[PDB]
Amino acid sequence: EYEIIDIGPFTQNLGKWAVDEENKIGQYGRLTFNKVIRPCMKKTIYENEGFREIKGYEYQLYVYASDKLFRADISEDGRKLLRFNGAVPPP
Repeated sequence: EYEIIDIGPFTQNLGKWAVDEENKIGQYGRLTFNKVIRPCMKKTIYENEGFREIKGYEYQLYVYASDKLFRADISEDGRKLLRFNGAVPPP
């Protein structure tokens, strides 16, 4: 269940991390961070086993980088950039 959050400093810093992670690959070239826009979605990732309930969180962000928009799926327990693809601006 992806719930919607507000685009504060934490959301802006999550998009900065994703842009810097895609920059590590060099696939999209040198991307410069601009802004994470709305909507930003958050979902709780529960553990599959063990004595801890919450494993981490997954974020779906719309980020501008190099004056272009990209969709970024991020997991933070541990930090993973699962998806980064050009995106059309949402309604």
